[PDB]
Amino acid sequence: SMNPPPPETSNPNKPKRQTNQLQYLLRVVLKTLWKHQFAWPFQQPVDAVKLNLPDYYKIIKTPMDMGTIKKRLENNYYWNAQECIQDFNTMFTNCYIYNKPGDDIVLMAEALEKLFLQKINELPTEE
Ligand SMILES: Cc1sc2c(c1C)C(c1ccc(Cl)cc1)=N[C@@H](CC(=O)Nc1nncs1)c1nnc(C)n1-2
Repeated sequence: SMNPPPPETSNPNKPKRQTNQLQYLLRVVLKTLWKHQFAWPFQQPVDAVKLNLPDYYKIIKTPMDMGTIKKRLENNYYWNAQECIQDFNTMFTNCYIYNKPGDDIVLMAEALEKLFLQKINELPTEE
């Protein structure tokens, strides 16, 4: 069994910038989700080998996790807030695609997603 390489977190070929919105995504959004009691499954890529999930990376072809997002934000990898919001949405959606309704991990994702929605609702206007 083998895991894929993780999503990239650095690429000199990719345009990037700092924006006040991206700063909020790190300081408010990421930080709020990261400290949550239910964050831990999402703090790093799914280890399909150790979890014995050999079909995971057949079903989930665009993996994403908050460890990757955190590094992307700390590295200023993004051009805009939408790119980062899309990564969060991919992460939640992947969990719902792979798992069953009412599974613990789905309840965890829902708790994080509720906070994510609350925080992104107050994403500042771009400066
Ligand atoms: C470190 C990680 S990452 C992760 C998980 C763990 C431990 C777990 C998980 C399970 C319960 C709780 Cl309380 C918390 C987490 N769920 C897997 C799916 C899975 O294991 N399905 C199975 N089907 N029967 C046998 S195991 C999963 N799906 N997305 C993510 C992200 N995970």
